[PDB]
Amino acid sequence: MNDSEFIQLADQLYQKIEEKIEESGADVDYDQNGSLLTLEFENHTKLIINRQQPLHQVWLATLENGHHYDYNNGKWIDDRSGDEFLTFLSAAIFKQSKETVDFTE
Repeated sequence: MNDSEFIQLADQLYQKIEEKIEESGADVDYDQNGSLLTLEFENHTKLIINRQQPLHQVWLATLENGHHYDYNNGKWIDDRSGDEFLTFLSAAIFKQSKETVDFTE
């Protein structure tokens, strides 16, 4: 994977996250600022998503931890736990805010 390709895949991810939020109807605000995609819930908690181009990784900050993902199996996979990004993101949105956004189906 080169930088251009990483950008294509990360763009697809960011737009998928945005579209799935709009589609779910959920009360999740999103804003992109440079490489950062911030999700805010009405309880004023947040999730912070970042792209790290030289590493070809996408990162996610929950309330507790940072998570780093590589593109494998046509998905983004946590480099320490193996958890898949979109599955994990849905769980985090529910675990921090109790609303449901399915990013996968």
